[PDB]
Amino acid sequence: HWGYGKHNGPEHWHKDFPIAKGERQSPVDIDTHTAKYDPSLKPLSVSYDQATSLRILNNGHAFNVEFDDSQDKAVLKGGPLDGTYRLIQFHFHWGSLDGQGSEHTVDKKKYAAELHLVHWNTKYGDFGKAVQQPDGLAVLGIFLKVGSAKPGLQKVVDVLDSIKTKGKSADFTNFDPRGLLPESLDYWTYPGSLTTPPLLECVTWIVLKEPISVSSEQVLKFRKLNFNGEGEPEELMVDNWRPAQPLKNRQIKASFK
Ligand SMILES: CC(=O)Nc1nnc(S(N)(=O)=O)s1
Ligand SMILES: [Zn+2]
Repeated sequence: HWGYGKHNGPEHWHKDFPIAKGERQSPVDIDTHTAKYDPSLKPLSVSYDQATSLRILNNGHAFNVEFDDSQDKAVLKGGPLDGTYRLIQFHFHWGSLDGQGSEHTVDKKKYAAELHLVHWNTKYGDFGKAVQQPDGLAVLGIFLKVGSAKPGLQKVVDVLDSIKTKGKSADFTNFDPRGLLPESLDYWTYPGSLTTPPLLECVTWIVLKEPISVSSEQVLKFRKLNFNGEGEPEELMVDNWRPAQPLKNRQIKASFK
């Protein structure tokens, strides 16, 4: 019964998922002055030309856009990664106000939302096996700030009305995720976890330095979604973000000076 409420929120998760108090939990605050520039880090290789989106679903916590990951169609390579990682889904995290919504923070600064592009290491055969490994997933995090509209995001925004409640899904084909990327691919990277239960510590996080801009109207439509299922009391899907966790024995590395 976990969620983002006062009676089932992040502060409570540890009761069902003890790893919540683990050594490599996410998200975290990225202190730009203590981050270490690593010249050995290679540029990111994002190959989304052949991406095949299939649907969009409201899972009661966020909305996910799912892709066909039965072959190497949309993959992430390079950067701090060893091997090929396939894109399986993307989702966002957002707030009830423009001043909050992101999971990671930069020098304590919070963004309006955060986009997560989830990929799994193909050496493990399937997603379920990948999450059990320390190098099983790679999540690309992109911050969203409110300003000018993002044309490439409008297609997602327009279909939200069709998946307002938990459990609803809609066909969502031919969506090109390349339209959601910023101009630069400079990033920070650190070993972490999933930010929602089971909170497994199987993620190599890659957080882009350059945020993308979205309009107030676009983010407002995110806030119209529901955590609840149809026929149940309406609870607006807002503030579905986990606060920063202690860095502990970890070092954040930057690909840029
Ligand atoms: C099936 C799946 O993708 N689960 C995830 N759980 N948490 C994720 S996150 N918030 O770290 O990107 S992805
Ligand atoms: Zn996420």
